[PDB]
Amino acid sequence: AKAKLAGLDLTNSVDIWEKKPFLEAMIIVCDAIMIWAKRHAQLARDTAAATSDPVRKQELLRMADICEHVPAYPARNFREAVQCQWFVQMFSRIEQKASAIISNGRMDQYLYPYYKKDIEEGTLTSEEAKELLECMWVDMAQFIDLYINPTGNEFQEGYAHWEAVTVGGQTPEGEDATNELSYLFLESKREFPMTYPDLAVRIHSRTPDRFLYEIALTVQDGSGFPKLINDEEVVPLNAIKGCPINEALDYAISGCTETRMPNRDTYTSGCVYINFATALEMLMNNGRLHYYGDELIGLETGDPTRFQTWEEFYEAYKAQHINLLQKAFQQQHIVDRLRPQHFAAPLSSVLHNLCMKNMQDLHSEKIEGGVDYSYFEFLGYATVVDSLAAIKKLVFEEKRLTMREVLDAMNA
Amino acid sequence: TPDRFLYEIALTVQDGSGFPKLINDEEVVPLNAIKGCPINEALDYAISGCTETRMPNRDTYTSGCVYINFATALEMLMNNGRLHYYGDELIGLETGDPTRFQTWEEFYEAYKAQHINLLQKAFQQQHIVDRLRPQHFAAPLSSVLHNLCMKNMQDLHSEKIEGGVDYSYFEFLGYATVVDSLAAIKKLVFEEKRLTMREVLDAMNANFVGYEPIQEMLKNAPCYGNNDPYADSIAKDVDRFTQVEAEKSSRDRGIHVDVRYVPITSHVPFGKIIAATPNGRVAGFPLADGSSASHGADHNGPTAVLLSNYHSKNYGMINRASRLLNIKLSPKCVAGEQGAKKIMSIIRTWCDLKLWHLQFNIVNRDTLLAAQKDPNSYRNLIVRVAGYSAYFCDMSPDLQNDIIDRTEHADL
Amino acid sequence: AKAKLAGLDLTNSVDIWEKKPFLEAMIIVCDAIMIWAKRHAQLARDTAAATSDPVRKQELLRMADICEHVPAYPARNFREAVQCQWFVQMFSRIEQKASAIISNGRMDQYLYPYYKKDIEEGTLTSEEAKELLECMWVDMAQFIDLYINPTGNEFQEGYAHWEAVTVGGQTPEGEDATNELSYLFLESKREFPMTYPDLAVRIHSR
Ligand code: NA
Ligand code: NA
Repeated sequence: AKAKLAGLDLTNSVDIWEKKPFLEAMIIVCDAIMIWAKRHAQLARDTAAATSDPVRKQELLRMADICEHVPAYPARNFREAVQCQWFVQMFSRIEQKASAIISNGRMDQYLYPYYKKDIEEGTLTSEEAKELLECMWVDMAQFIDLYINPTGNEFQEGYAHWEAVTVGGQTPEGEDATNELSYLFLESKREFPMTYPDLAVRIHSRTPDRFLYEIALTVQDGSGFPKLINDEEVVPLNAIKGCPINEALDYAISGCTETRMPNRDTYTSGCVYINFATALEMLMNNGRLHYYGDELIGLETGDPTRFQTWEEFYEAYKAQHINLLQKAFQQQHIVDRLRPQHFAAPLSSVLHNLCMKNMQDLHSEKIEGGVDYSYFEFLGYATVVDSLAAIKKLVFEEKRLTMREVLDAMNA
Repeated sequence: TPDRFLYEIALTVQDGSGFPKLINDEEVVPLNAIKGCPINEALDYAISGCTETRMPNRDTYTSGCVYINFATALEMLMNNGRLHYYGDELIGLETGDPTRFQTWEEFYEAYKAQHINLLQKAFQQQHIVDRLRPQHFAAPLSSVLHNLCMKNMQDLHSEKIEGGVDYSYFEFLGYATVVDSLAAIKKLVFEEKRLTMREVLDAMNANFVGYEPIQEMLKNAPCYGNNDPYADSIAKDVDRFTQVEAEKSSRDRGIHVDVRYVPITSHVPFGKIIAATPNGRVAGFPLADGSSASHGADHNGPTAVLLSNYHSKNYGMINRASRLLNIKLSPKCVAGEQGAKKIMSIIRTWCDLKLWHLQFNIVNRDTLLAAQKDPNSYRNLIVRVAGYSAYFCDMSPDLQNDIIDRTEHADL
Repeated sequence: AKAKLAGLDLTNSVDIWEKKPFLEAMIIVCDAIMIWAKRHAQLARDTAAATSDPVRKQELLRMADICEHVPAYPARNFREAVQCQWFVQMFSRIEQKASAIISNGRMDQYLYPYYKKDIEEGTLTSEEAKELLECMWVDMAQFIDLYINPTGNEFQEGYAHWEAVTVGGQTPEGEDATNELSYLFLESKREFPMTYPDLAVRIHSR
């Protein structure tokens, strides 16, 4: 950032305003996380001084040396690499409330070089590596998502959370990426059953049988891990939509089922959730929902018993359905316009190639070179489908019931 | 692909006439879509010519593309930019006396210089072709049948037609010849030092006459098509740095410039001008064609050939098109029900590996030589040669021996 | 042109075709006009040797020195500047048939630095400058616009020609550009009445 700043032309009319403030922000946020970490080193030294148990006292002193080095300097081993990861994901929580709580990336890939070097040099064992990872999970288990907005609380009932940890998949070169760490994460999830972390596994058409077996064993364990995401669906969609194929192959699972390319993704707006069951009811009730009485919420599609053919009834459904879609898209566009006025993410930006190249915060609307993957949520899919199919067969096809009959049964 | 249909395919392969050829949607469709073709049109592709994939209302590029004899890069490295066939004419780069190279690294870099020099001239030649063809060629019938020609009111052989996708090519001939020759020198001259550069040169200059032990030793060095990384990693890097150049040409020309390994019968004349090579091939003999194993070099069964193909590719790039891949099976190995299931299984593996093309040849070596002696008794012998179906008995000796000298895999 | 050519990337897919042939053409056309001028230098020497009159012999010999230097090298004085101009306008006729026959530009502006210097240093007088310009007119008067196509003949009947010579006007900085040469051109037109050159004056509010 300092070198980019030195490279600006601060005699011209524009750089001092368009570019220099962003780079000042980046310089400051680097200082912020490095200050925060150095404060943990002194605290470890002080807690050691006050600790008699001499094994713990030496643990804390190793911790102090660790925190003096990372994340200001490159990690030198697996222990430093994990504490660096930890500082970044915890300062991310300080930065902002990324949906589902900040996700953790392809840990089996980026920690493996540290892990393999340490094992081979005998400074680390697989049991010690599992311990450190499991320490991560127990402290992540103490950070609970506090939703104050009732809508958030009811959309994430029970402290819902998905700090995805990604293992397996392919390399940026398109070969299988399984390594000893990938197996270690799965062993650990069977041996240390708990709701943390959200272990998520990438599958592709050449996932090796031995690894897929290890996955099946984990599934058999019955703890609901790992979740599975399909490269063969994800990678071509994301690449077709503009992500370079090597970065698309290098994706991380994020939140519940999402796919992030950490130096290509640029869209960050929480997206609309559509209750499409309301379109069904409003079709049955002239644009009203019984929960709201006479309030016209949707379209006045008429007395439902007036529909003579399934085609006329399905077109009316589509009218209700598309009316919600149009308002959802309008709602989301406004959200996209307002969020940059309220939200920034300097730490996420300084770690983003495109934010640094363009000298823009990640929550800017348009970042040249980025790909913007946005969403709208379809809720009630099977409910709408089965309802429509029931009316299709019984009312219009087999004429075994009237619309009137069905209405009164539902009304009751 | 449904099992019932794949079985019908296997039964056709068993019939022994060399049909059908196979093209793999799982490689073709995402590449063409990533490159710009709308997914629905890409899924609707037609096979065209030998292995190519056309979208009849989206494709717009029609220029016959350059064919590169990369065995010349190898020989010119062994001969200070000369080819023996042309005497003292300086054709490529003056990379010097090959006995001077101290390290593999130096030798390989000089190979790259020769290889890249040929690419640079091939790309230039093609761009001139692209500029000249519209002045000589039109296709009014093809245009009237083409949505984009009709929308833009431009003939198909126009250079740029808005909305089109331009898939262009350059041909890599002699892939396995180059890879095996480089592997043989790396192993035997530079790593094990079992041979000096001078000795390999003298043997080659003699067409191995009187040097049969050196020839045997070169031939037993690691070869492409055995899933041996010693050689396949060379094949992968060669394909990779070729695509690096192709990405640059694509940017400068505004079209997709993709490496392709579709030989037609070009490996015969290309082989005629190439002296003996360090893999043990004698002077004037056909080059390795497509991405198949060099003649008789594959001794680990057909799956190994597929895996060498997979591991020599660069799936985190996109500047690739077809690879022509032929494997010859002994008819005993594929006879009856069990044999058809084995054909089915090879096809499923090839699909999962995202290989572009596959062609089976099911013929016994005795049948082939018997048909050379007594043609009248084998006039019904249909085989696959250079990619096309032919009556073996109508083929020239050059091509008969091309097919005969391929490995006949027996253990399927 | 050679420098632009050396600055191309002749390893890339396109420059060797899109740009190099143009720069090769420019290199060649520069040789063309230089070769043509040099053959004049030698013609002048040979003519001088065959000429008994001592005065004309010296004239032809100075001509040969002039044609050896210009247009290959920068003009060093008014006489070289005018003969340079003459080579460019005559070689332009060889190049093509520009309508009206090639025009001559702001002669009073680009010749003035040469004219002022030679005047001041005593190598040239205004009468000699006027004689040299008038030599231009009488040889321009022998180059007749030949229209074969009847349409051109009837749209320019009578050997119509407009080889414009511009005097006066404004400088690139928007001040009046009148100088001693501007007046010299108008004097010469009065003193030496003739249908060449097509003398055209720029007028402005000042
Ligand atoms: Na953004
Ligand atoms: Na075209």
